[PDB]
Amino acid sequence: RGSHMEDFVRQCFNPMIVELAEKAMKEYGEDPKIETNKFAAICTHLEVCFMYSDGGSKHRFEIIEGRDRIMAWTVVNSICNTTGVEKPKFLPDLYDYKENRFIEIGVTRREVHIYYLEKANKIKSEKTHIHIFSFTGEEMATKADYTLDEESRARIKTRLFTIRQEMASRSLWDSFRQSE
Amino acid sequence: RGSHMEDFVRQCFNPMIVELAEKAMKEYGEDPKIETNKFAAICTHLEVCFMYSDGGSKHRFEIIEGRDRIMAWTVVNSICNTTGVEKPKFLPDLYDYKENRFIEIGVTRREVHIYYLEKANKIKSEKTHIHIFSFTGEEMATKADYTLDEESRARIKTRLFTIRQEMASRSLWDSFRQSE
Amino acid sequence: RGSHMEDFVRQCFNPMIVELAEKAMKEYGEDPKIETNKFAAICTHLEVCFMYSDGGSKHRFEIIEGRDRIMAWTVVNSICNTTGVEKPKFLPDLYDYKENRFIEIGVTRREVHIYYLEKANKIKSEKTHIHIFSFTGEEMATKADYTLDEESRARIKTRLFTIRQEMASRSLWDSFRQSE
Amino acid sequence: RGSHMEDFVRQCFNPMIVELAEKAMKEYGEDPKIETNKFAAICTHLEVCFMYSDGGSKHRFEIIEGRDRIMAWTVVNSICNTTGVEKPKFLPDLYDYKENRFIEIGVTRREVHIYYLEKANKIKSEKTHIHIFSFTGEEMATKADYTLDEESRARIKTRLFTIRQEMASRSLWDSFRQSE
Amino acid sequence: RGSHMEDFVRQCFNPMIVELAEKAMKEYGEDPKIETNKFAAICTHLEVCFMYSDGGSKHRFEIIEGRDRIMAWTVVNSICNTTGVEKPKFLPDLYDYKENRFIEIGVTRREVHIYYLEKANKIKSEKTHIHIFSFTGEEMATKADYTLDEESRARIKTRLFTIRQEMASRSLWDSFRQSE
Amino acid sequence: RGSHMEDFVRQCFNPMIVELAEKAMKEYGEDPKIETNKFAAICTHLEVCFMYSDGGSKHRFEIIEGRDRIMAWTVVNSICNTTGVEKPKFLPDLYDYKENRFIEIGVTRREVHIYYLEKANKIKSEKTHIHIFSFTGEEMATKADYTLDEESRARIKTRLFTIRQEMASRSLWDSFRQSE
Amino acid sequence: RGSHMEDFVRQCFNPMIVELAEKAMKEYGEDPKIETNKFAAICTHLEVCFMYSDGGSKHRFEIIEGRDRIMAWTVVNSICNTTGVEKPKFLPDLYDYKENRFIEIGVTRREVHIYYLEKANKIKSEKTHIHIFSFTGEEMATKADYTLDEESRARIKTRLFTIRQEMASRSLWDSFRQSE
Amino acid sequence: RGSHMEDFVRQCFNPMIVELAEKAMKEYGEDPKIETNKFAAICTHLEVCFMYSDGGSKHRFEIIEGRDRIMAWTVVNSICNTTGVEKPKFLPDLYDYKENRFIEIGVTRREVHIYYLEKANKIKSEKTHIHIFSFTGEEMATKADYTLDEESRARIKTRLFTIRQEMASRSLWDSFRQSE
Ligand SMILES: COc1cc(CCNC(=O)c2nc(-c3ccccc3C)[nH]c(=O)c2O)ccn1
Ligand SMILES: COc1cc(CCNC(=O)c2nc(-c3ccccc3C)[nH]c(=O)c2O)ccn1
Ligand SMILES: COc1cc(CCNC(=O)c2nc(-c3ccccc3C)[nH]c(=O)c2O)ccn1
Ligand SMILES: COc1cc(CCNC(=O)c2nc(-c3ccccc3C)[nH]c(=O)c2O)ccn1
Ligand SMILES: COc1cc(CCNC(=O)c2nc(-c3ccccc3C)[nH]c(=O)c2O)ccn1
Ligand SMILES: COc1cc(CCNC(=O)c2nc(-c3ccccc3C)[nH]c(=O)c2O)ccn1
Ligand SMILES: COc1cc(CCNC(=O)c2nc(-c3ccccc3C)[nH]c(=O)c2O)ccn1
Ligand SMILES: [Mn+2]
Ligand SMILES: [Mn+2]
Ligand SMILES: [Mn+2]
Ligand SMILES: [Mn+2]
Ligand SMILES: [Mn+2]
Ligand SMILES: [Mn+2]
Ligand SMILES: [Mn+2]
Ligand SMILES: [Mn+2]
Ligand SMILES: [Mn+2]
Ligand SMILES: [Mn+2]
Ligand SMILES: [Mn+2]
Ligand SMILES: [Mn+2]
Ligand SMILES: [Mn+2]
Ligand SMILES: [Mn+2]
Ligand SMILES: [Mn+2]
Ligand SMILES: [Mn+2]
Repeated sequence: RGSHMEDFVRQCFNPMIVELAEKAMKEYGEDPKIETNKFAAICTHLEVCFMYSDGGSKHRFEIIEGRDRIMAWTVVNSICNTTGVEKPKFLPDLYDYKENRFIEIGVTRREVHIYYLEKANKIKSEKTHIHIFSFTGEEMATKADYTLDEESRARIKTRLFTIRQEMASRSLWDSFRQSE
Repeated sequence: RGSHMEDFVRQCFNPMIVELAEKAMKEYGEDPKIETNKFAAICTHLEVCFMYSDGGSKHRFEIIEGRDRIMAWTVVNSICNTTGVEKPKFLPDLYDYKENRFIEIGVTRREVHIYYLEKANKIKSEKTHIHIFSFTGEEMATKADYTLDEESRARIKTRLFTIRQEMASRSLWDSFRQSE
Repeated sequence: RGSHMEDFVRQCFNPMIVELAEKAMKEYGEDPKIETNKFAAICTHLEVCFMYSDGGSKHRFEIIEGRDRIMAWTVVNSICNTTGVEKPKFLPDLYDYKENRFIEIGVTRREVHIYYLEKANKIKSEKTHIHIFSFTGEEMATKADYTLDEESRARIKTRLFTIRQEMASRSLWDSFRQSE
Repeated sequence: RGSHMEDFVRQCFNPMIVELAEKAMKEYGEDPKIETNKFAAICTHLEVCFMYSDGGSKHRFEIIEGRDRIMAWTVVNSICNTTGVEKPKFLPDLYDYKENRFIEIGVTRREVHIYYLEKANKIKSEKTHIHIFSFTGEEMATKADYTLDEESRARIKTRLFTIRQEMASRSLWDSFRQSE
Repeated sequence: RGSHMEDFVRQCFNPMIVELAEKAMKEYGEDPKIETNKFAAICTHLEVCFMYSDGGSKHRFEIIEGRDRIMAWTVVNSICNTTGVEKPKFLPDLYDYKENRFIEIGVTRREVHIYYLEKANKIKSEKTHIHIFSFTGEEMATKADYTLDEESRARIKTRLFTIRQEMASRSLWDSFRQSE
Repeated sequence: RGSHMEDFVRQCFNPMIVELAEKAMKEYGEDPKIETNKFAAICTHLEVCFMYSDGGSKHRFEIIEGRDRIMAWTVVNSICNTTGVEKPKFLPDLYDYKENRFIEIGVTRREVHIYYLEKANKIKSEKTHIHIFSFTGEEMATKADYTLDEESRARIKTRLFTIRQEMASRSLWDSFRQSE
Repeated sequence: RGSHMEDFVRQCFNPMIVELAEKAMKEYGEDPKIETNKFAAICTHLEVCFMYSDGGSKHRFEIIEGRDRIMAWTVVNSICNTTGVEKPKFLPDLYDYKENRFIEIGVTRREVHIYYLEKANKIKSEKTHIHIFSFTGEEMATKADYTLDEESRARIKTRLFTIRQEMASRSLWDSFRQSE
Repeated sequence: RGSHMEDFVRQCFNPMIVELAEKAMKEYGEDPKIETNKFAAICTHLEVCFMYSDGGSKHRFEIIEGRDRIMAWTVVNSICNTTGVEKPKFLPDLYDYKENRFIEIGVTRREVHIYYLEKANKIKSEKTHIHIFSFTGEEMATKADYTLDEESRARIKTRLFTIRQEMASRSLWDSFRQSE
């Protein structure tokens, strides 16, 4: 093809993030060269998940997102058959060994209130913790339990607003927002 | 030869783990290409020991397992002639500088209760701490003192159940369980 | 799934070869975990192509195989619009800057005579050079022009027979041969 | 040219520090080969900023100094539009996620009291924290809040006095002091 | 700013090429973020020079392009005061130790005949060899002496046409051609 | 020459430790090939100092030992002119930023009581803290303030007894002990 | 144990050479700590083989020595079933793709004439080329065909005499010579 | 001390060159901080020797310069007891396996004719080849046999004149020339 968004995504995100996002879309029958808005979203969600796991202790989180579907479900079964928690219907993003619960990370271009409403509607397993971030700097989690420290979450939202600025500077933000 | 277990072991474990396990069996007159079930067990026990030492403080543990028999006993003598603890009859796996005791790590495919019964029967030195893990997610230690934090131990059992799933997915689990 | 061939492929070939083969099959809607015979073939063809380009001078060959379909065709157009050769109907494997022709590399489990007959039947552009290798140690090229030196080609066939031996040692050769 | 200060700067500071300082001066139309005193000052200020961020927690500080003017302001806007603090008139050096304020780092060859008087006079945004260091071993911060621990600040001043000694040993300190 | 050409340049060329081009423009008071067409040209000319020096023997070429103006002239003086050749009026790109002459590399978007006419008009020192490349695949050198082997030059023009295709695929080729 | 001690020292200690010890002896007009007992002692003292600084916080210690005499004294002057402590008569080994004092590390083959008696007799500056270790597992520090945690010191003495065992295993311990 | 030869071997040879020699002896039920003379010989023979393969073209030699017995025989079968040469009775050291023959490398402490007499007596396959080196600087090969260039062989014998000097300098040469 | 020459030497030469030169002077009881002119000369002679060995084939030269006095003489004895050449009275710089002779490399600030006259007067062994270079671009060797190709020698003299220019640019050339 030849989109501005694709070149910006490769310039904005770490190369391993781009490769993992490409593998995730190709596993789900998606092309980064055509669905470039989803390409930027999957890269953003990937980085947010990794910065999230970077916060806290060393052995606190088990990273579910970023693995292939078979191995991700294998780790989920291992975590469930070990601690005793219920197997979630859909694949979560992380598992907290400190709080003993799965975490679903969300990144939205609209109000954080609407996304969780759809995220909580889909996620039937109420045990799975939900934590939403927005590109405007807002966040909200289940039971107001934000899991990480304030500084780690502040670093996440700062990065999100930086991605938003870089997108608007090259005039891809408008098409990126009205596409979720 | 040409066993499925040998190729799975090389694909499942870190290369340095495989090399250390090979050296340990060859030091005891064992061939990984024929005794592939023991090959997978020595790799599993090696990784569990290293994840165990990864938990806790930086200078907490001295790693006895993974060294050659002569150097491992040299470190054991050094630890004994320093702190003043009794020299164990058999080589332990770790030494805890925080609790001032040797640690014997066990990984079992049967009930954790039976192994320790044999492990405690062999280990005459009652000072040596014993900590057993199972592939089903169970654990138990001497005096109910589990040494590490809950998250580090939970990560160990999750990995053990993942190895069990990968083994059963390729139909090596049955021959691996009824072989201990 | 859980196939012996998949674990052998990951143990036999270089990791970057495995990743490039995975991307090539996923680009063509193929799963390495199910089509493990094709997984071993695409890895073998990939390595043969890279050893082939390793023979000769430094700037002799342009590597077409291993790139994504869009970039591979981009390099082919560049080579054609530069030297003046005709654009081949299908994607070749290499381009020889010394002989000024595209090269199609083939690896077969049957007689080398049959494959080229199908390869030359498909390849309408007679300018594209064809070079076939077999797992038994045979080779043959267009116009009896074998391009590389004898030692580089001998190293290629030696590797092919080593892959064949390792496959038969674990009893995957029979299913691999009667699958082409 | 051919100044002793330029060769000392390249020998005294880390290579990446020298490259970042060169880019900062060239961005502001300055030549390190002629303004060698400013070359040593920008390297010193750069290293002090990086040692400052090295103190404290992992996610505590966002490093503003060292980036290009456009990206530095992009991060500042991100931090402001996230936490809600006021946009400073001039570019600060760091942002504290723990104290929720921007930090302006200063390094002086005169009394620390005079510099801050000029630094606080320029910085209209009173929210921005100011922290001055001197080459004699003195320091002072806004509201007597020195942000970091005593050991991290002591390491900073020790390095500053070491740079001063190395400068005087080669007879560049006198021209470096009477040049601020 | 926010140009498509800038993100494509960072995605198309090697990172060290981009950094060297940035330093060359900033040394001459030029901004890559605004003069993005010149940004792509200086990166292209830089890579062509490095591929050119990559052809031939190990100690054949001395690379003049890519150094700062002071050090580049220092190497030119060294070469002149050693071999005895005349000092060129303007900075050349390479020096051939085999042919004992300086080389001026040119990359053009128009006919190679016009550029050399301007290049030979500017270069008063007739000893300096001139070698022009075009994005269409044409080349021509002084006295029809093309210095390198055919394969090394063919690789250069293939890369040039690949850059041209990638530019046209994202619709920057038209503005890049009508800008020389 | 050709001593067993020299080959054991190179096999027992880290290569950078050996190089730093060689530079220290050559700076004081000493040859490692002839004074091999001192070679083993300077390597042992070097490693103990580095393990000592490895204990505690990140910015706690400034490492004086291991630098050249001029730079070591330069750091000592920097520390003194910063904190305000008195300049010691002889070069110490470390500086504690937490306790604000210099540390003199000693390793002995005799009773720890005798060495400190000579160490405290030489060190006139009573502010400098003294910490002695022995190859038998004993330690003692000024004012019974052992600075580090018990685990870090236990790791130091364990290493010392391991060096003693390796020396006696090759029959260099007797000549090493009766040589201090 | 505690031998001077073992520490000298670890100090004299490259670490990977030492590891490969250890694996070769342990595969044949041999201990480097007790049979230290054989330890030095297997390291010497290993290095000579690798320097030998280092001479000549890039794809000239296939390295048989240094692999495990199963994989070494697998490569030998591949070479035989490819070129058509006869399978040797015992494992050779190299294969020459240029001369199409296996090479048996020998290193001796006695006269080169006696070793080959035993080497040629054992090696029934007359096709296998034999090339002997001595620690005194002598060499001789089958049919006076020395395979490599004079400089590569001269470098091999120079290294052999250097190992001999280092051995005699520490008084292990006498026990090493009267032990073959 | 604090000399301009010392900082220029560390900035001009590769770090390993500086370390090897420091070890050579300290082995001969010389201080780089005081004899900075000799410091620059030993670095220059070291680099010239390494560029000289870089010319030619892979196994052509054995590097004598840069080793410690004991190991350098050990290699010289090995070369003599192997090829059969006479042991030189003083340590040479290289050995040519192609021409079968030792090489003495010289770098001078005066006329190349005078140095060799002293070099040939000292070197009694007429077999040792002598090759002198100057900072003005002149060279001359024994029997007019310049050993290497013209391009490799031209690269050496170009580097020498570059070092001369950098020295004069900072006003150390005059004191460096009138000091030989
Ligand atoms: C939709 O196809 C996929 C599927 C996967 C595997 C699991 N996916 C997630 O877990 C996940 N997906 C999204 C997302 C992103 C873009 C468009 C729509 C959605 C719903 N957002 C999340 O927050 C999140 O956790 C990976 C990548 N793409
Ligand atoms: C049995 O030969 C060996 C010996 C060693 C050295 C010391 N071994 C242990 O310390 C150890 N061995 C086992 C184990 C594993 C497989 C079969 C039987 C046993 C008892 N399990 C442990 O938990 C454990 O600590 C290493 C490897 N193999
Ligand atoms: C078939 O889907 C693909 C397609 C590609 C891209 C281009 N492919 C080739 O160029 C190519 N393909 C084969 C091959 C391998 C397995 C089964 C059938 C065939 C015909 N053999 C070759 O020799 C060869 O050059 C890559 C991978 N898989
Ligand atoms: C003046 O041109 C520049 C500008 C920048 C970007 C932002 N600059 C700072 O933020 C900054 N500048 C100094 C400084 C240093 C030398 C002379 C005068 C001053 C005022 N001192 C600081 O403490 C400080 O934070 C970087 C480099 N040079
Ligand atoms: C014009 O400012 C500069 C100057 C330099 C230093 C030396 N420059 C060259 O040597 C050189 N410059 C060009 C070029 C590129 C874009 C626009 C105009 C020109 C004439 N083309 C070449 O072929 C070439 O050799 C580096 C970068 N920019
Ligand atoms: C003897 O046990 C082994 C066996 C192997 C595998 C194959 N061995 C050889 O190929 C080989 N062995 C020697 C050698 C060395 C010491 C003592 C006796 C001999 C005969 N010398 C060679 O030249 C040579 O090629 C490796 C190591 N040790
Ligand atoms: C003089 O002390 C040393 C000795 C060595 C070991 C062997 N030295 C040489 O081989 C050598 N020495 C010089 C040189 C350099 C400066 C002043 C005087 C001389 C004669 N010039 C050479 O060309 C040369 O080959 C290394 C370093 N310094
Ligand atoms: Mn997810
Ligand atoms: Mn999610
Ligand atoms: Mn054990
Ligand atoms: Mn155990
Ligand atoms: Mn193909
Ligand atoms: Mn093909
Ligand atoms: Mn600033
Ligand atoms: Mn500042
Ligand atoms: Mn130019
Ligand atoms: Mn040019
Ligand atoms: Mn000391
Ligand atoms: Mn001390
Ligand atoms: Mn052999
Ligand atoms: Mn042999
Ligand atoms: Mn010399
Ligand atoms: Mn010389």
